[PDB]
Amino acid sequence: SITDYNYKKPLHNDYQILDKSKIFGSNSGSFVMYSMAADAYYIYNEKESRKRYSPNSTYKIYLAMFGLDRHIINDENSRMSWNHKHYPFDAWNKEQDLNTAMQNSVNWYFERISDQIPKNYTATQLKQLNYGNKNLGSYKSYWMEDSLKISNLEQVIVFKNMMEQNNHFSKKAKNQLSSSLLIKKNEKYELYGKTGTGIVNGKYNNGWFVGYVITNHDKYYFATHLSDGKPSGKNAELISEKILKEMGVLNG
Ligand SMILES: OCc1cn(Cc2ccc(C(F)(F)F)cc2C(F)(F)F)c(=S)[nH]1
Repeated sequence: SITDYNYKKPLHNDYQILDKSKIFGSNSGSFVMYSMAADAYYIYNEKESRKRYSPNSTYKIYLAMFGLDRHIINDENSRMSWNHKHYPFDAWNKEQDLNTAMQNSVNWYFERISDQIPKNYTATQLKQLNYGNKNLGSYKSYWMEDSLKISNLEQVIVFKNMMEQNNHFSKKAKNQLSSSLLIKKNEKYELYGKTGTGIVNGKYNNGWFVGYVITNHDKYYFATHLSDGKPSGKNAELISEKILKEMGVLNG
């Protein structure tokens, strides 16, 4: 488990190193993007980009996909009733479907899905997907500052391969996942994605924003990871949006 903290595997792809240190400011981390048309990677801070961290709520993407694949939820019914437990956000204190649960990052919805997934299925999936260290640990909220870790570079590779390769996941599941992840749509683009935020002893420790953008001309998968400064998911999102705008990926 010595180089289970690091993704070592070489890129046999065209890649361009970027300098986005200005946009990151006093935050430390990395940015990775992949263009379907160029079949190429663009990386800021390749060293940080290969260090593995807890995915936090970004892993809800995969819990959603597994739920759909095992028919725990589906396109007829993805609704789950509140357990009449008071959370500090009223968006959580009610019935959810996949869309509301993903949009509002409702932990209990995804936990209930995880509870119905046999560990052996999860281990098969993480292996086939090449998901980070594939370490399920205790198999209790293992994605939330626990045993499972994944690098920024791997977040892009694994998500792009899951969505874009012909694998055992159905088109219909990918479409429903996609719908739950949609954040912004205008005449120029559709922006999909999911934040994650780790907190350790009341401080932000681990910030993510993982997603993809469809334009008229291309499709880009991307992820920002923050390891220091104000490393929150919201900050990772803002930084992501700045970088994509600058690169011409977002207009309007
Ligand atoms: O890993 C934890 C984590 C979850 N999120 C998203 C999150 C968390 C809480 C709420 C809400 F409770 F306020 F609703 C909404 C969302 C979001 F809408 F952004 F998805 C981030 S950022 N980090």
